[PDB]
Amino acid sequence: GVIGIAQ
Amino acid sequence: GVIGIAQ
Amino acid sequence: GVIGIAQ
Amino acid sequence: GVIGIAQ
Amino acid sequence: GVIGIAQ
Amino acid sequence: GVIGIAQ
Amino acid sequence: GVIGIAQ
Amino acid sequence: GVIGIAQ
Amino acid sequence: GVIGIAQ
Amino acid sequence: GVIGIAQ
Repeated sequence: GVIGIAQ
Repeated sequence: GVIGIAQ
Repeated sequence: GVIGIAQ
Repeated sequence: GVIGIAQ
Repeated sequence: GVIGIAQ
Repeated sequence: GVIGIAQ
Repeated sequence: GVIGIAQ
Repeated sequence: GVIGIAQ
Repeated sequence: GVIGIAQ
Repeated sequence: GVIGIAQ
């Protein structure tokens, strides 16, 4: 799977 | 699956 | 599945 | 899988 | 797998 | 605010 | 804020 | 803020 | 802030 | 801040 987080 | 979070 | 969250 | 985090 | 973190 | 998701 | 996801 | 993800 | 991920 | 990842 894929987890991506932009802050 | 895919989880993506933009802040 | 897909979860996407834009803030 | 893939985890990517941008701050 | 792949973990990448940009600060 | 608060967002919570249970699958 | 708070985001929490359980799979 | 807080982001937490359980798989 | 806090980011925590359990797989 | 704090980033923690358990695999």
